[PDB]
Order: sequence, then structure tokens, then C-alpha cells
Amino acid sequence: SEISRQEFQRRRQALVEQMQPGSAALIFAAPEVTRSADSEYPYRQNSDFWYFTGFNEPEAVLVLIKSDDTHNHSVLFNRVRDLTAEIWFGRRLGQDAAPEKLGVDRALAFSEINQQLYQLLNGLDVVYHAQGEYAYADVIVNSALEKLRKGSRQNLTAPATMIDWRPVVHEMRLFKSPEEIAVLRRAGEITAMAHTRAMEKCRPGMFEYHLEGEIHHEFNRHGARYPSYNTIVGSGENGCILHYTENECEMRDGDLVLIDAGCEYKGYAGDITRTFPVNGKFTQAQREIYDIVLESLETSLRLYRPGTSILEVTGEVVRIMVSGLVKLGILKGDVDELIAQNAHRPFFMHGLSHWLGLDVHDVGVYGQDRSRILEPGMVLTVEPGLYIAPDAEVPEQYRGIGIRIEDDIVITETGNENLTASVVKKPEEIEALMVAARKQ
Amino acid sequence: SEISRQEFQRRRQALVEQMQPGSAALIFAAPEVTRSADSEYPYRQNSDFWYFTGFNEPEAVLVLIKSDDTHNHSVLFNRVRDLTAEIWFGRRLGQDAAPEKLGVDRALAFSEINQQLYQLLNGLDVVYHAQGEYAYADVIVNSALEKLRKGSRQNLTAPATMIDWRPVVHEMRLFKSPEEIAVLRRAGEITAMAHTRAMEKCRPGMFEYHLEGEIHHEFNRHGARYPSYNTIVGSGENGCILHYTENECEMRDGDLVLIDAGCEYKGYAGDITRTFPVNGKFTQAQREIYDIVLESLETSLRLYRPGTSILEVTGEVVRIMVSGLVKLGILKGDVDELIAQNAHRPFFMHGLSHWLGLDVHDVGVYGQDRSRILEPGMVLTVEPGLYIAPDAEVPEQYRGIGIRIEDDIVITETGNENLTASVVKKPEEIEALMVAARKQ
Amino acid sequence: SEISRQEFQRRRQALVEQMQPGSAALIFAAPEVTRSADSEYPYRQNSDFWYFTGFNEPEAVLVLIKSDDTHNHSVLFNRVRDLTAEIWFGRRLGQDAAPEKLGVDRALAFSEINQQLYQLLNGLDVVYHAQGEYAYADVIVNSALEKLRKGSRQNLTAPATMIDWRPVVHEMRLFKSPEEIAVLRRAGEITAMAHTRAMEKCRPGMFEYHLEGEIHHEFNRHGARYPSYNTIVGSGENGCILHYTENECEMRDGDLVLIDAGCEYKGYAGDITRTFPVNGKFTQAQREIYDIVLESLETSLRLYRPGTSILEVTGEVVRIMVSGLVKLGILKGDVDELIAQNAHRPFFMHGLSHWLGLDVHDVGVYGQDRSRILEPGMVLTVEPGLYIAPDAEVPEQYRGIGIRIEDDIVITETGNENLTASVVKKPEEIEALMVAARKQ
Amino acid sequence: SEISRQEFQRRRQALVEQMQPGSAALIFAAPEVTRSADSEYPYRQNSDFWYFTGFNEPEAVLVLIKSDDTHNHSVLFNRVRDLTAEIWFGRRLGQDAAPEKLGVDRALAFSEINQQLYQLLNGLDVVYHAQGEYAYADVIVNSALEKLRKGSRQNLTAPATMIDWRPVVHEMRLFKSPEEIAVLRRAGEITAMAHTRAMEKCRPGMFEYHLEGEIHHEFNRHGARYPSYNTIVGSGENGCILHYTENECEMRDGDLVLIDAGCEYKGYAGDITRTFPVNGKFTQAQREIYDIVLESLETSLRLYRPGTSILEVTGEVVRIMVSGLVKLGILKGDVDELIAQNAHRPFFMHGLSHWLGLDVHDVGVYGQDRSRILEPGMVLTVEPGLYIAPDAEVPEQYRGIGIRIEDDIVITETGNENLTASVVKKPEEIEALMVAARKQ
Ligand SMILES: CC(C)C[C@H](N)C(=O)O
Ligand SMILES: CC(C)C[C@H](N)C(=O)O
Ligand SMILES: CC(C)C[C@H](N)C(=O)O
Ligand SMILES: CC(C)C[C@H](N)C(=O)O
Ligand SMILES: [Mg+2]
Ligand SMILES: [Mg+2]
Ligand SMILES: [Mg+2]
Ligand SMILES: [Mg+2]
Ligand SMILES: [Zn+2]
Ligand SMILES: [Zn+2]
Ligand SMILES: [Zn+2]
Ligand SMILES: [Zn+2]
Ligand SMILES: [Zn+2]
Ligand SMILES: [Zn+2]
Ligand SMILES: [Zn+2]
Ligand SMILES: [Zn+2]
Ligand SMILES: [Zn+2]
Ligand SMILES: [Zn+2]
Ligand SMILES: [Zn+2]
Ligand SMILES: [Zn+2]
Ligand SMILES: [Zn+2]
Ligand SMILES: [Zn+2]
Ligand SMILES: [Zn+2]
Ligand SMILES: [Zn+2]
Repeated sequence: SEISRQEFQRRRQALVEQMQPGSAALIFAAPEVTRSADSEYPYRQNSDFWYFTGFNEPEAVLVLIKSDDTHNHSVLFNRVRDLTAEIWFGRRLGQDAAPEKLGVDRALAFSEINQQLYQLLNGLDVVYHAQGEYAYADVIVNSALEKLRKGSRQNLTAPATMIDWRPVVHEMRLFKSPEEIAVLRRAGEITAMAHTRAMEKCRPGMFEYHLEGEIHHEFNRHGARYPSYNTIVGSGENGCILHYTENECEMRDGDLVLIDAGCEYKGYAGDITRTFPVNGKFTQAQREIYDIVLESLETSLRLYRPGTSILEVTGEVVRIMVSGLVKLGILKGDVDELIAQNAHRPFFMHGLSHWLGLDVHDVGVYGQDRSRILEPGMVLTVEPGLYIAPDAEVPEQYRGIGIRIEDDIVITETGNENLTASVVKKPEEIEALMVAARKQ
Repeated sequence: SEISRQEFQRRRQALVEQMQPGSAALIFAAPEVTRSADSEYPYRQNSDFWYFTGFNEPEAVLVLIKSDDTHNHSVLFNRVRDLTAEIWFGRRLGQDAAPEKLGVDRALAFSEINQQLYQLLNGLDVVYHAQGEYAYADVIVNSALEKLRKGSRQNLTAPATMIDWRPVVHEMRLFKSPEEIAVLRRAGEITAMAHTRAMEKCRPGMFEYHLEGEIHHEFNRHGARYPSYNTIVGSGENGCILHYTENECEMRDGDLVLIDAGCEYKGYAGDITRTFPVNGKFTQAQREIYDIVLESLETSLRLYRPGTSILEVTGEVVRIMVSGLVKLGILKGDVDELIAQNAHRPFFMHGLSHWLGLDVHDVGVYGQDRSRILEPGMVLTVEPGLYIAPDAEVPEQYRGIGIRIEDDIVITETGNENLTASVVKKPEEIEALMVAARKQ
Repeated sequence: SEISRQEFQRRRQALVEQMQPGSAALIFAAPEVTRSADSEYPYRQNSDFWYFTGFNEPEAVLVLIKSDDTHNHSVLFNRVRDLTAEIWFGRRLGQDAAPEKLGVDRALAFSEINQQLYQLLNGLDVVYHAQGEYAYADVIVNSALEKLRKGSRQNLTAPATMIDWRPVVHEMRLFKSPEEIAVLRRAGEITAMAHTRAMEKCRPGMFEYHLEGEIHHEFNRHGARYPSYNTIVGSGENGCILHYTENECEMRDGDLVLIDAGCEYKGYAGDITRTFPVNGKFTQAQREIYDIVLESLETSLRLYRPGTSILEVTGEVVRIMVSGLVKLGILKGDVDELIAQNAHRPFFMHGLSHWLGLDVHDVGVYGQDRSRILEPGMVLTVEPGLYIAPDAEVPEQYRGIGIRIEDDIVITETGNENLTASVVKKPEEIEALMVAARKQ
Repeated sequence: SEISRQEFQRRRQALVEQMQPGSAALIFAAPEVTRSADSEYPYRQNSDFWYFTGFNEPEAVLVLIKSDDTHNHSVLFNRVRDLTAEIWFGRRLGQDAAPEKLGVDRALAFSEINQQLYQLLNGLDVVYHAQGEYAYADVIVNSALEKLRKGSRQNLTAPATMIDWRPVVHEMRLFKSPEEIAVLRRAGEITAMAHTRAMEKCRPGMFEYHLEGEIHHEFNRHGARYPSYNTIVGSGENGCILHYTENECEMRDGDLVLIDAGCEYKGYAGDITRTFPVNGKFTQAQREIYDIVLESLETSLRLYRPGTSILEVTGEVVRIMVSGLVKLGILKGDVDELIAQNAHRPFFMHGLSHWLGLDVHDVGVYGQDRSRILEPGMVLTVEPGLYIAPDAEVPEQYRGIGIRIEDDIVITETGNENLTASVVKKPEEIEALMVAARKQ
């Protein structure tokens, strides 16, 4: 699955549709990012820039100019072609090929942006710019506007109104098209295959990072070169750290291992968590906590649909959690009082769900306490967890248990589609998978 | 292999030894680095900060204060412990454990650095600071010095002399200790095992990124989680791009594939290039170019020793290259004239060797044209290559061939030790390796 | 004459009237400005900040918040009272007295602006801010908006629309109220008295700066402590430099002296130029050039009225100039051709008129080539000049003559009122004034 | 009196003398400074830049390069000549005339400083730069050093040592040459004449600013166009504010007026305070406080000499003050206890003396509590004062009295020379001066 040329074109037109007439929108590319000295991290394009272009180079700027309700055009600034630079660091699109390749009307050299940008903004009323996103972008934009402000004698006028396009653009990104959903569907399968493989490879005495290695290899073999976030492999007490990425410990028989890992496929994030026994067999104490987290997830998967919210479903999860913890003697008291006191918070201290897309924690307005009414096309995670600290004042057997189980879903007309159910989460199915792998 | 507590202590003392009395050296940690939105790249500590500490957290500053030739102390600024932040993002050393853990005299909270740093610099004559390395560091240091400058009435005085410690520290890093050499020796083995595996896995119809996946998995399984640089897998014409990292093409029977890849093991870079046939059998035209690059490497490995230089060995390589290219009809004319005209430069447009250490292109002064006399303990690469452009005006059979063969060496008392010879480079040995793997 | 409390209130309401509902306007005070080391120049408030407040302190910010068409309020941030700081540097209004003194609803400490400003902007749709005016203001505003942008979990939202208020506010300042006109009327009288005195004091052998001293003393004695711009006293060839402020030369019998000087009275600029003979008697050559400049001025004073423009009146001046210069043999050819070739430009290289108000070169849109149709309440200068370079290829007697004659006017319903005609400009009246003074 | 070409040359050589070999010193000019919109304050050159050049333009940089103990040269960067810019804003030295005019070896265009400065610093070991003095200077210097640091392949090397020259240069400025002393002697006379005139002009019902006007006129008529600091005219309770510059009040019969005012003559500051009765006759209560301040001054003038300090003389002043205040019942108790408790500090809350030169509060190290041993050539003020607050709990008659009497002195071989004694300070002489003037 991929995003078509036509889709990128549709998105640009959808942005232009919302823009005032006599305006320009400026969308800047991500800078290259140093890892150490002269070596740089693998390039990751700005998600919003990528959303409108599918162009994976730095030093680029998309300019969408709306003259009126029927008349608009696009200008790309991008790196010029350079034989020496390209022999050394890799091929560049350049200006000639860009209009056709990316469906823009005009392409200019990024090295001329200071000489040309003010001319494109001259006489407009409004400029859409994400102020503070990148310092290099702010310098370029402020410099253009100052030229215009101070160029009265040259008959130049700056637009007096600057609008942040991020709210508009993030609202667009919040609702996935069919093409985006097909891509996220594949990201979900790829990620699921990685998680299955980790379960099948796990043995006592392997290190946490070994499962990371298996996962990343599986991502790569399906064409997802990079993870969407730094992989989490927390065995034992490390499972109680939500974004544990050290992955440095020997995995011990008797411990659980929590894997939070997701591929990046055509820019889109998969995001799965599976927790399972290092030795392939859950203990009673492990099952007792796992079953609460699993019921929370399964109930949420049943409930999520148009017209509810993350807040409303979270309320049900809290009830399931508080009830289960009371039955185990981890909480003491009346269930409804304990709920009213948020007595679950020492053990479940994060949200049930986040938006998912070009960013793993995706853009889009949640509303107060994530109360926004869900509609079809929204994509989100469902990730209940219980994390009992090594030093929690609870029965000894539950201490140092961290369990999270996470699926990715898209809201549909009648409910939701689960993108990540091809990896098992029922404990008996986990155990069968691991037994079968140990034979073979 | 690892770097000991004692070694980090020795390095600090070696820096202090060279410092003026009545001075302080400020070594700042790398910032965290955004990959996209709220997600960050895997943390990579500043190499120089790491060199003196082995401490892998951001928001940290090592302060070495020399009062006189016998009297000095160390202060660390680092992140305070925070239960919520650590539950979320991971464990922190904190102040209590730091003196013992890292062998410093005193540890303070980074959040108090603006309140405390000027007090440590008050009344000193000299401050060693790497100005321009990081903007956050410059703000902190300039702010401290301004307080002192303007604090005459509070009996404060700023040091008037600021010295860049990078030349001193990079000169130290240029000469590897026995411990560092043992670590780089292991990085070389790990990297070699990855390259062998790539050769054994390569088949026509696999993508360039699949060999990347195999390599990264092999790095990871030996405890080297990350590469030291972005892996290069250039098959066909992509082999003519020196830092080709797109790795996006289907590998075709008949093409060569050039793999430049290195692990990062305890901070230290492995760095190997092997070029080989995708189908396991070199053609005549491929052998003809390969043999020139291989003779260049083998001759350089024989020559490199104390008392020569990269420049001097490069001169021999150029002769080998120009002679081979004339025999193939790629160059025409007198060998010595062609050498004097640098007629090899369209086909070999980079240096034979770079320093290797905590950075893959390591710090340390090369001298003009890399003429510095080599001494024992210097670690460097040997990487001749020939890159014939798809459109070069040469016999058709050589067009679009990129070949590089690279080993990592340490200069010894009598010559050099090759750290990467455990992966094959003789063409018949490459072919036997790939045949054996294809059976199975 | 002064500006009333009620007037400042009317201006604020007039700004609020034009603002969108659910918006705030931020108007920042001028910074203190170093002259050398720890000494600062006399404080000059930002003209726009002054326009809305009449408040003459630094570290202050006026915030006008419009909730809707009937509901708005004002918040001032200003310096807190401080006995030690005030004993040392002077009295401060503080917070208690400010509401009553300046007619604002609320006053807060400037030292708390970062803790309070984001709370005032929370949930608004629009912020009016003069971006780039002052760096300290930009830091404060950007910092407030980032808090809001990133404060989703604390139920904070930034206004997405930022509008430059300078066009709106400068359009207001372009039209003077009756109160402003009475103040500028007094500034014109004060400035005129200074110019008369300079003419009466001038003798050969006095320095250019001596007339500056006389002028500044006269400004001061009527309560205008500072000039509105740096005083120009160009005798001889120095009269050909438009903003000659060195004022360092001995004034020589036989030379003319050009004085461009204006007081600052209650913030408003007077702006007069008178050129006259150092020895009290114009030569023939001096009269010949002077009469052209004087006819230009007198004709412009007759012409300026509602419905014409600076451009249209300039056209008449150019004709008068080109004709006069042709009669003297300074220009050669057909008058209408010479006009079409702008042949006057080597001798008259500036505009006839600029807006006048809180700035000597006042704010307000001119239109292309100063073609804006004049309306009642506009205040402007009328300043024709002829400047014949020492090395101009013209008859010897005209070389090194610089003459400018400038009056300040307000456009009325039927024409204009001259604010500066109480100082003489007819040459015979100049000569009589100087003769009478010499007796003284 | 003036500073000779030879003197500026001597100063430069004296700086070069102290510089390390293989070094360059960079001394930058002051920026132009906005007063409001497009109008700028009268230009004031950086004191240190002026000290070495006598050059009064912005956008200039003096570069002194020391190759070794006998070999050095000077390069000036300055504004290029421009007919249009000079016709508009005034004449420029340019490059051709600069070597001869300012005694430098070479002059280059400031517009080429980024292309040329790094070439001048290439291969040096040390750069002397006043870091943080001006932001534009820091940008230029850091930019030059980064080019060198990163220009290894172009055989460029940055100096690794940066030294602040301000301590060295301010130590030089602390000791005035005979030429400087003659200039300050004239500044003292000019300032004295202004103060005498203010006393002679003062009448009840005149405003504080009227005396300011008289003073500034007198400065100007002797060729000192500007004051060295903003003039202080505090009548009544305004005399209790140390840097009262509002000068806005009507001067009332019965009140004292305190005038702190100084000219700037050839860059050098005069600095005098005289306090006197508005009506020409001191009351008993006024005399009682005045006599304490006058004895303090007269005793200090007797005491100041080589080998004492400001601290040591201040101790005597404190004794005189505490004793006088006890006799008046303003302080109660034992004199020596009151001294030990610093009981004078509510009434005398500033230092007796500051260095005087190119800045009114001149550069140079004071030592702890101004304990530095005085040597010949040091120039300083002597300014005791007593300031009794309107609300001080003291006998009613002393409330709201501010008195300061200040002279400027140079330390000589045997004592001091008073530069400002040509204006009267004995009360009977003040009264006679004012009576004589009233007849006017
Ligand atoms: C940043 C958030 C949108 C997601 C995060 N997992 C939370 O629940 O708090
Ligand atoms: C940056 C250099 C030290 C290394 C690079 N491979 C070259 O030879 O040019
Ligand atoms: C800056 C302008 C408004 C005024 C200037 N005197 C000119 O005519 O060019
Ligand atoms: C700034 C100081 C050197 C001078 C000031 N008058 C004081 O005595 O405190
Ligand atoms: Mg346990
Ligand atoms: Mg071929
Ligand atoms: Mg003449
Ligand atoms: Mg009284
Ligand atoms: Zn069009
Ligand atoms: Zn997360
Ligand atoms: Zn997850
Ligand atoms: Zn998630
Ligand atoms: Zn010690
Ligand atoms: Zn490389
Ligand atoms: Zn390599
Ligand atoms: Zn290499
Ligand atoms: Zn209200
Ligand atoms: Zn002007
Ligand atoms: Zn004027
Ligand atoms: Zn004017
Ligand atoms: Zn020389
Ligand atoms: Zn002072
Ligand atoms: Zn003074
Ligand atoms: Zn003083």
C-alpha cells in the first residue's frame, strides 16, 4: 500500500479550500539532525511537510498561494542539483523534475528563497505559518516580512495577518482517508508479525535488546526500515517504566516481558504492546494482573465506536481495574468510593488511548480529558496497563509486575476495525504460540 | 571488552595535567534530539563528554577545577531524581550515587547550574570551554561570566582567558589506550561478522535494505545496538555514490553490491566496506576493477607503520590505480604524467584513510594533505575505491561500477594490526563463501 | 497645551472598536538605551505606547482585551515600586496608583508578566502584536503563546491568528485630533521662536554648533527639553548634506547657513528649516537660488488642501524648479523635456513633504509616490530645497549652495493652516530681522 | 586642548606591548542607536574604540596584529565612501584617507569584514576580544573562528585562546597621560562655568529644567556639545533622589537645588555637583547640613594623595558625618558605636568617589570596598552628600533636604589637583555670587 500522487494533490487542495483568499501557506521541511560530530541521524521529514508532498529531502519549502476561490498555485523551494554533493551524499530531485514528480506548478532553488519569498508574499493579506516550529523557518519568514514592511518606497506591503495552519492541518490529519487506512492496516500487520516473532524467539538468558533486534529485522524485511518510536522491551521491574528503552538486562525465567514496538511504514506508525512470560508460562500472580488488563482491552474494543469518547471508555476501564484490584487485595474498600478517589492511579497512570498516524502520538484535538466525540476515520490506540511498583505496599506476588496490552484501531461507521489483532493476546494463545516455537 | 572506571579517571587526570593552574574545564552533554513531534532519536552522548565520564544522560556537565599542580577536583551537574519522570522515561543516576558511580568528587543538580557555575569560576584565571559546540552550553557559560564581570561590588571576578579544550582533548583521543584498542578490536569482529552474514544472505531479487537488516541484527546480537553511521548498501550504479543510504533498490543479478557498515560498541566505531557480486560470481570486468582496489588495500596494509603518513601511502595507491586504469584503457597516456595531472580523481575522489574511534570519522589533526607522521596507537581506516560513472567515457563494461574495500587498523610499534581481516576480501574467497552459503 | 486623560481613553476605545471580538492587543514600551558603559540616553518612550498611555516609563506593557462589541478591559504591566531603585534613579508610578493615573482597569508587576500574560491570552482567537518591533517583546509574546500551544492537558489554547496593529494604529495617528493640533501648534511656535533667535544671533566667526546651542536653549525655556531630531546647521557646502549634524565648522561671512531644527513638545515634533546669510545680506547668486525655493514653498502652501496629494503638488514644484534653473543656466534645454527627464534630481533629491506628529517623519501610508489624497487632520511638512554641489558643472557662483525652506501645516476643511509662519522666510524680512538684531 | 595623533599611536603600541606574540586584538565601534522610529540619538562612539582611534563613525573595527616583539600592524575596517549615503547623512572617511588620517597601516571596507577577518586570524594563537560587549561584534568574531575551525582541509586554524582585553585596556585608561589631564582640566573649567551660571540665573518660580538649559548652553558655547550624563536638577525633596533627571518642578523660594551636571569635551567627562538656595540665602537648617557635607569634601581634598585609598578617606568622611548628625539630633548615641553600626547609611548611601575619564563613572579596578592604593594619574570625583528623606524620623527642619557637593581631582606626586574649584562651594561665596547676579 502507498499514498498516491492524487492523494497529496487532494490534501493540498483541501488546505487551500480553507485558506482565506489573498493568502499563502508556508510549510517547511525538517532540518538534518546531528547524531555526533559530522554524522547525522537517518533523515526524518516533518510529518506535516510530508503529508502535503511525499518529498523526503531537507532544505525545502512548500508555498501554496490562494489568489481567490478558484485561483491558486504551488511553489516548491528545494535543493539544486549538484554533481559533487550527490556523488558524496546522494541523489537530489532538483528543480526541473519537481513539478511533474510532486505535482507542483513551480520549483525554485532553496538557495534563492530569501531573494524570492518576499516577492511571493508581497501584497497578500494573510500568511499561514507555523511560528516556532523551526528556528530556520522563522528566520526566513520574519526576514521576508521585514523586507515588505520596510519596502514602502519600492511599493511593497506585508500581509498584516499571520495564522497558524497547524490546527487546520492537524484536524485534517485526525481523519484518515481510505488510502491512509490501507497503509496503517499494513503497518499493523508488519508490527504484529514482529511481536509474534519476539514471542517465538524469547528464551530465558537472552537480553531485552535481542528481542528488539528480532523486531527491527522483521520491520525491515517488510520494507519498514525504521521504528516509529524507540522500542521498549521491559522485563521484570523494567515493565513498570512506561518508556523503558535501555533494553539492557538479561531476561530471567519467572519474569514477564513487556514489548512496546511499532514500525514506520510509508510514514505511518504501527504501535503494539504485548506482555508475556519470558519462559512461556504465566504464573497465577501474573495471570491475575494480566486478566484485568486483557478484560480492559477487550471491553474497550467492544465499546469504541462513533459517538463515544476516550474519556467515556476510560471510565469503564477504571471500573474493571478497581474491581479486579480489590478482588486481589491490592486495593481495599468500596469500589465506587475507590473509583471516586481515583485509587487506580498508582497502578494505571497514563491514558487509555492516543491518536495514531504519521506520528505515533498523533496530532489532533482531544478535547478536555479526551472527551471528544469519536467519528469514523479517527485512528487510535487502546492500551490499558497495570504497573505494580517493586516497593508497592501490596501482596508480595504482585510487586514489580508491569503489564500493558495495546492494539491499534480505526473508528468505522458502526464500530471499529482492529488493525493489530493478528498477534495473539489471550494468555492461553500466547502460551501455545511459545510452546509451539520451542518445539520447532 | 569495556572501558574501566580507572581509565575514565586517568583521562580526566591527563586533561587536568595539561590545564593551567587556577582554571576550570567545562564539558557539556549532548542535547536530546527530536525525530518528529514528541518522539526523540535514541540518545547519543557527546563523544568528548562520554570520553571523560561514561555517563549516558542529557542535561549534564563535567567541571574539572585545577587549583594548582597537585590540587584539583571534579564537579558533575546532572539531572535530579524524579519518580514521575523516571516512571515515564527511565531511571536517573541522581546526585547521591554519582560520586561513587562516576568517580567525581561532587554532584549537583543541573537545574541549579546557573546558581552554582559562576561560583565555581569566580576568581579563576582561565576557563576551558568548547565555544559554539552547543548553543545551550554557550548560554550557560556566557551567563556565568557576565555575572562575574558585572559583580565587582560583590567581589566577583571572571576569568579573562577562555581556551578551547577540543584541540587538547582530540589530540588525546587520537592515541588509543590498550583498553580502547581491545574495544575497537571487538567492534571490528562484530562488524566483520555482520559483513560475512550479508555476503552469505545476498540473493538476486532481495532489496538493498534487506542486507542492512541482516547487518543491524548481527550488530545487535553481539551487544552493539546501533550502527556508528547510517549503513550504505549501494548495488549497481548506487555503488558510485559514496554515502548512498537510500538502500531502496532491488538487487539485480549481474550487479555488484557495495556495503559500508559499522557497529557502535561501547561508543567505538567499527567501519568496514566490502563490495561483492549479488549473484556470487564476479564478471571479468568486475574483477578487473576489483583487483586494482584490492591491490591498493593490500599494499597499504603492508606499508602502514610508524613513520609514514596517509599522504605517503596514498601516493602509492594513486600509482597502483593509474597503472591499472591505463592497462584497462580507462585512462590513456603516460603513467607518470597522468599521476602528475591527478588523472585518477574522476574515479577515486576521496581520501584513503580517516581516523577511527568514538566517531567513525574521528577527531585529531591530520596535517596538510594528511601528511602527519603516524605513531603507535593511532587507529585509522584503509579504504581505496574506484567509482566509474554510468556516463563515464570509458569502455562500456566498466560504466556504473562502484567498488570500495575497507579495513580498520591500529598502528603498532613495528607496523599495524588489522582489526577487520576476519571478513574475506580476496575475490576467490568471497565467491567460495557465497557458494557455500547457497548450498546450506 | 496638553493631551487629556480622556483623549488617551478615546484612542484606546477607537483601537478596541476596530479589534475582533475574543482578542487582545499588546503594546510594549521602549527599552532603556545605553549611551556609553553604564550611562543611558534620556528616555524616549515608544510613540505608539505613548499614544495610548502618556506613560513615560520602561518595562511596561498595555494589554487591551476585547471580549465582545460591548465588553473590553485594559491591563497595564509596569515596574513595581522600589525604595532603593527610586532613591537612586527616580520615582515610579507602581501598581496602586496606575488605574486612576492612567485610566486602566488593572495594573500588574512587569516582573510577573511571564506568569500572567499567557493567562490573559488563553482562549482568545486573535492577538494583535507588532512583531519585530522589539526583541524583548517578541520573546515575551512567543513564550506566552508556546505555553498555551503546549498546554493542551492544562486546558490551554493559544490564539491561532496574530495581527499587526501598526497599520491600524498608524492610520489613527495619521489624523490629528483638535487636542493634537493645539499641541503641534505650540510646538510650531516654540520651534519658530528658536529659528528667529538663531537668525538674530548669527555672526561670522561663530561656529555652526553655537546656533544649535541657541536653538536648544530656546526649546528648553518653553518646556520642550529635547529636539525631535538631531539639529542640522549646515553653513556653506555643508548645506548640501541633507542631514548634516556635525555642526563643527566656523561660519564664514559670504556663506549661507541652513538650519533644520525642531522641538519635541508633549511628544510632538516641530520641524522647521530656514536658510539665511551668515552676514545678514543675501548675494545675487544666493537670492537667485533662494527665490526658486521660496516660490516653490509659497506655491505649495497655496495649493495644499483636501483632495490634492503630495505627488500632485510636487509636480508643480518641479516645474517651478526646472524653469528657474533654466533661466539661471544651471539646466539647459526645453523645460517640458527636462521635466520629463527629471533633470531637477541632481539639485532636489528628496520629497517635498512628510507626515508630522509623534515622530518627525511620522507614520501613515503615503500611497505610491506619495499619491494619497489629502484629507483634513493630516499634518505634514513642506520643504523644497536646491542643493548645488561644490563640483557641479554649473556657473561658478551657484556651486556649494544648499537652501531649504520648510514649514509645517495641517490640512483643514478648505485648505491648510501654517503652524510655522511666525518665523520669517521672505529674504527682505530675514535681512531686516538680522539688521535689527545687529543694532541692539 | 586635544588628544594628538601621536598619543593614539602611543596607546595602540602600549596595548600591543602587552599582547602575546602571534595574536590579534579586535576593538569594535558602537552601533547607531534608535531614539524613535527612523530617528537616532546623537552618535556616541565606544569609549575603548575611541581611546585607540579618535574615529567617530559606526561600522568600524580596529584590528591590531602582533606577529612578535618587534613586528606588528594595524588594520581598520570602516564604511566605504558612498555619494548618496553621504549627501543624505554626512561625510565618511573611507579607505583611501584612513591610513594617513588615523595612523593605521591598512583600511578595508566594513562590508567585506566577514570575507577578510578570518584571514587575519588564520594561524594566530590568541585573539583579544571583548566578548558580550556588542552582539554584532560577537556574531562577526564567532563566525570568523568557526570558518577557521572547520577549514582544516583549506589549511586554516583558529586561535584556541580568547582573551578579554577590557581589563588591560581599562587599566591603561585608569592612568591619565598629561594630554588627557589637560583635556579633563578644560572639561572641569567648562563644567565649572556652567555651574556658576546656573547659580547666577536661578530665581524662585523658574523650573528645574531652566537651569539645565542654561548649563547645556554654556557647555555648548565652549565646544562641549553634549553632557557626559543626563543632567540632574533636584530642588526640594527631589534633591534626595541621586539621579533625579525629570527636572520638571517649579523651583520654590525656601528650597535648595542640587545640580549634578558635567560636559563631554573631546570625549572626557566633567562631573560637578553644587547645591545652593533657590532664593540665594541658606537657612540655618540648610547651613547645618551643608556645613557637614562641605567639611567632608574639604577634608577629603586635603587627604587625597598617593598612598591612601577611597575607602580610607571615606572612613574620615563617615566620622565627620556621624559627628555632625549627632550634634543636630539626627542621630542619637555614641559616635564610635554609630560609626560601627554604619548609622550614616540612611543619609549617605553612595560612595564618596568614582573614577573619571572617557566615562563619567570610569573604568578601572577599585579593589574590595574601593581599597585600591591611589597613585599619580588617577582621576576621580569627591562627592559627599547627605539626603534626609521627607519622612525621616528626625527634627522637622531637616526633612526633605538633599545636599551633594562634588569636585573632580587628579592624583599628583604629592597630593591632588582640583579640576573644578573655579566654581564656588563655601556658602558665603555662593550667597555673594547670587546677590551680585541679582543686582546686575
Ligand atoms: C501523550 C499522550 C497523547 C499519550 C500518552 N500515552 C498518555 O496517555 O499520556
Ligand atoms: C572526512 C574525512 C576525514 C574522511 C572522508 N572519507 C574523506 O576521505 O574525504
Ligand atoms: C523618509 C521620508 C518620509 C522623508 C524624507 N525627507 C524624504 O523626502 O525622502
Ligand atoms: C557606580 C559607582 C562607581 C559610583 C556611584 N556614584 C557610587 O558611589 O555607588
Ligand atoms: Mg515477583
Ligand atoms: Mg555494466
Ligand atoms: Mg561660492
Ligand atoms: Mg523643610
Ligand atoms: Zn494563475
Ligand atoms: Zn508512548
Ligand atoms: Zn505503544
Ligand atoms: Zn500507544
Ligand atoms: Zn581540595
Ligand atoms: Zn564516510
Ligand atoms: Zn566505511
Ligand atoms: Zn571509513
Ligand atoms: Zn468585564
Ligand atoms: Zn529628515
Ligand atoms: Zn526639517
Ligand atoms: Zn521635514
Ligand atoms: Zn610587516
Ligand atoms: Zn552617578
Ligand atoms: Zn556628579
Ligand atoms: Zn560623580
